[PDB]
Amino acid sequence: SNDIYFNFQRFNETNLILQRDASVSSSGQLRLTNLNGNGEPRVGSLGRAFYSAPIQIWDNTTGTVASFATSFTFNIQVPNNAGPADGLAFALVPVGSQPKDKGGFLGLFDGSNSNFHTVAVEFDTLYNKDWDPTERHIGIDVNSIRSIKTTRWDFVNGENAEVLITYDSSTNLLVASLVYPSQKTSFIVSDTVDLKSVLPEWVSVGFSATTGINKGNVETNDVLSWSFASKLS
Amino acid sequence: SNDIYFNFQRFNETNLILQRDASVSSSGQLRLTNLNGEPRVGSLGRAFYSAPIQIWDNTTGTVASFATSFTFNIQVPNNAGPADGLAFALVPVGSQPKDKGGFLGLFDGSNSNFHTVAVEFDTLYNKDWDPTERHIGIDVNSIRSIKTTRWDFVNGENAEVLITYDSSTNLLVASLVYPSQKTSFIVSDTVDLKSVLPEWVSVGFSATTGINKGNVETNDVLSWSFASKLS
Amino acid sequence: SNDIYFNFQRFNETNLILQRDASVSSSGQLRLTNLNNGEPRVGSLGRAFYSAPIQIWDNTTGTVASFATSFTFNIQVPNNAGPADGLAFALVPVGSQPKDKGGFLGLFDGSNSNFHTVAVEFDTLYNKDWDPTERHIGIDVNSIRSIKTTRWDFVNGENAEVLITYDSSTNLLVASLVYPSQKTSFIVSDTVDLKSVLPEWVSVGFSATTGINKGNVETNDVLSWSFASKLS
Amino acid sequence: SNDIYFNFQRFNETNLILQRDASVSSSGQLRLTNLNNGEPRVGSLGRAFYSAPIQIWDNTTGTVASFATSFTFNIQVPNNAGPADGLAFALVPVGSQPKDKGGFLGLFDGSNSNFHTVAVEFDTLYNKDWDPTERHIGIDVNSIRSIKTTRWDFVNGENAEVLITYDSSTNLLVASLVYPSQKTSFIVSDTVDLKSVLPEWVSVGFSATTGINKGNVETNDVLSWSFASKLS
Ligand SMILES: *[C@@H]1O[C@H](CO)[C@@H](O)[C@H](O)[C@H]1NC(C)=O
Ligand SMILES: *[C@@H]1O[C@H](CO)[C@@H](O)[C@H](O)[C@H]1NC(C)=O
Ligand SMILES: *[C@@H]1O[C@H](CO)[C@@H](O)[C@H](O)[C@H]1NC(C)=O
Ligand SMILES: *[C@@H]1O[C@H](CO)[C@@H](O)[C@H](O)[C@H]1NC(C)=O
Ligand SMILES: [Ca+2]
Ligand SMILES: [Ca+2]
Ligand SMILES: [Ca+2]
Ligand SMILES: [Ca+2]
Ligand SMILES: [Mn+2]
Ligand SMILES: [Mn+2]
Ligand SMILES: [Mn+2]
Ligand SMILES: [Mn+2]
Repeated sequence: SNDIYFNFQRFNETNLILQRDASVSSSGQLRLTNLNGNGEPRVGSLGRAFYSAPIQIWDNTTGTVASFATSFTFNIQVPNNAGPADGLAFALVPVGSQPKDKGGFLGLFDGSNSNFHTVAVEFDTLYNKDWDPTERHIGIDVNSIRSIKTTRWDFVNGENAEVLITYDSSTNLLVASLVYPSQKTSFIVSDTVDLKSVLPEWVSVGFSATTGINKGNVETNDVLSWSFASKLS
Repeated sequence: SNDIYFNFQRFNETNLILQRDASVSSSGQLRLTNLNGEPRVGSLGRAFYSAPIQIWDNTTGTVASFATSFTFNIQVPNNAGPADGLAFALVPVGSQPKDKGGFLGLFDGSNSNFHTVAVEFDTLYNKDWDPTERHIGIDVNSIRSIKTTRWDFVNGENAEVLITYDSSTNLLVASLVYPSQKTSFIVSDTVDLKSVLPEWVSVGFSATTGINKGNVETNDVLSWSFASKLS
Repeated sequence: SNDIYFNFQRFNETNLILQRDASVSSSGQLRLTNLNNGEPRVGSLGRAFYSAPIQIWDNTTGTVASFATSFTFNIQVPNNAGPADGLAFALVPVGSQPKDKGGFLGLFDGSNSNFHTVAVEFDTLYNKDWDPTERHIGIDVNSIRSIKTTRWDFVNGENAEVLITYDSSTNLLVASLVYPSQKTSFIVSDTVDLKSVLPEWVSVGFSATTGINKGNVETNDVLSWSFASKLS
Repeated sequence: SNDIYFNFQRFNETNLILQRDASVSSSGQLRLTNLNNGEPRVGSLGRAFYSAPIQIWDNTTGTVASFATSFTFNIQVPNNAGPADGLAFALVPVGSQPKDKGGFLGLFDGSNSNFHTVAVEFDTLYNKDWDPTERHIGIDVNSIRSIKTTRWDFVNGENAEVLITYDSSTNLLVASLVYPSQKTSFIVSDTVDLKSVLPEWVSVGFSATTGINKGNVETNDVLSWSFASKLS
């Protein structure tokens, strides 16, 4: 065991790494993207946030991988006469990792061919002809903005979504679920991912989000609480 | 806080209440229903953890949040069909078994308030109340699930269940996944535990096999873990 | 892992096994011993255990569980009276029934039956025959004659905070007590081999007695308890 | 709740802040002080902290966190040499840099700056000016002059198992230590008001030093550590 666990019911920037537009509000909410002052989601916003202590996801000397689980509550709000864009994602990234492309890339990817050593679970609110399925989806991305697998997600605007993602070392099973307590709806997706193959032994852990790059496609991307836990060996 | 938590990676009958055909194998598997190596017909078995759990408090008016997880394995013999199902249930303390088959051992079809809440894994259609397909369903005092979801039963594969109840939102959420098939199903609805359940309940499983020859399955739990936090 | 954990910040009799005078008050306090007019009854004996048996060790795997528990008790002696006889946390055989009163804390006999009992006592009365001269915290293994002890400065009516822990690897049993009000603290530690004395499964809880003679009585109350055991 | 918990059964420098001679060995042991031969270097000073700041209290809600930590350390003195200077677990301000060597354990100055530091020391050397006569475990609050202490029978080369806990309600700080090999144990407890001395956020870890004179040196190694804090 080489355990870690934390749980923030209110955020503070002192134990967080914030990149670009990410910020913690006076009410302790992690706000991944900008407001344009009219209280409106800024266009072309990109923000990432990670927990400040690196986590060891696997060990090359023992050949072991960690199991983990995380849960968070997010709220995405689209202003009137506008559409959702571009999405939000929880990600496991390399330690000094810097932001990538805006919009459809969720700040996590490039469309170039660099190995990003990134794994993420996205909550995609906008269709990208080139790789996205037709409907808003939850998706497991492994080194590409082209989800290795997905599930239809019925985006409800302004309602709090409760996510629960888990990875089991033995079965290599990654499983993401989401539920709208207000609507009583729920969605789940699961596929096997081999963390050792794509991820470095140590990674920073957190969120990434972007708003559409064109006028009428913007949404707020806020996380209200988060809890992570990882057990290695 | 008035917490409880346990986790059995292997069962033993000393801290379990077994009813009817329930039993723990030499390998530590909770086997809810009977068998010469073939699932017995008309089998009924229930098993609960021996210490009652306080689900809610009338004096403080509070309800507990909880979560449980278990791995079960249902196996249908060749040239036979699945029947009747398996359910995780919260039941009154001295609760005794009810009807066989389609009632999963939990209900009657009479009008007694059973003060029972359960999440069923139904493997057989019962014209009178079941949906057409095999489903995961949330039952609140009735074998007629208050809500359900299509479940693609895979025979002999281990299913990993995760049920959770959140006191604040009253949200009950059941999910299942076949690590082998990489499939997953989820259901969620609001249940008010205070309304139907007594403050203290025994916690566990119930299962039955079909009452007619060709409808039988084994109903085995391989591991279980429960957790409840009151106040 | 074959874990268990619980934590009662207020007792209720539904998940407890009460023996003799043990009882839970309307305020949810486990009261191990009686009253007669609101004064600790003489010759009282009360035991209380958590209702689900705990597996302390496994003969097939040869493993032993590590555990920890913590509770807050309060012993109060009435005016012009002396403390007696004591309170103890014990690991006992599953259907175990009470033993002798007074100095035996309800856990022992003075006969030579193997009681398969292990307990940590909080002794408030000197028993010439086996007790040390001063009030002590003691580790008892199958005998009311503690295998080891430490001076305990009993403060009357103040809440004591106990913390007992057993580590499988080192076989180290360690008991400590602190009076948050007085800022005092006491600790004892010795190695005990649970496999040698205890059965694989045991009931877990408390036992307490009041002196058998008029002016030796105290109340024996537990206010909160928390147990945790991890096997393998 | 704004919880945190971690547990390292083997150290790696990637989630640690190391200062001066602190280093993680190939075997994953946090070695707070240097060597040379393989002898403890004289005048060594090393500090190590967990990389994410912990919030110890909140000015807006006025709440303080309860916490607990446990670690196993091993201090070894070379033949024909004496222990010096000590080891300490400390809660320090976030960017905090090292202080004086030897007797100051790297945590203090002897000047009159508020160090906003709270530490539990395992002092192996008497310092006429402020130390008690015997080797002690002590609670330091802003000064190398422990606010309270307890005799500690240092056993050379044996693994010591420490357990420190802080309870927000009672403000009680309680440190204990046991040598599973010797079966000895020691405990100290006093009330400390974290809000009064500590900033809301602090880095958490260890500090240690070796004697500044030839014959006074020891190794200062931590073999495992686990911290836990619950705020509100
Ligand atoms: C986080 O805590 C620091 C403590 O100095 C405070 O200045 C800051 O305002 C807090 N941040 C938020 C978003 O409340
Ligand atoms: C239950 O534990 C007892 C301990 O004595 C053991 O004899 C028995 O074999 C165990 N039962 C099972 C089904 O493993
Ligand atoms: C225990 O809970 C039951 C719930 O029905 C209640 O009637 C009883 O008063 C409780 N006992 C105590 C001692 O509080
Ligand atoms: C810490 O992990 C890194 C991962 O790159 C490895 O190089 C290093 O050897 C590890 N340190 C120890 C002391 O094992
Ligand atoms: Ca998209
Ligand atoms: Ca049915
Ligand atoms: Ca005595
Ligand atoms: Ca000194
Ligand atoms: Mn997508
Ligand atoms: Mn049904
Ligand atoms: Mn004694
Ligand atoms: Mn000192």
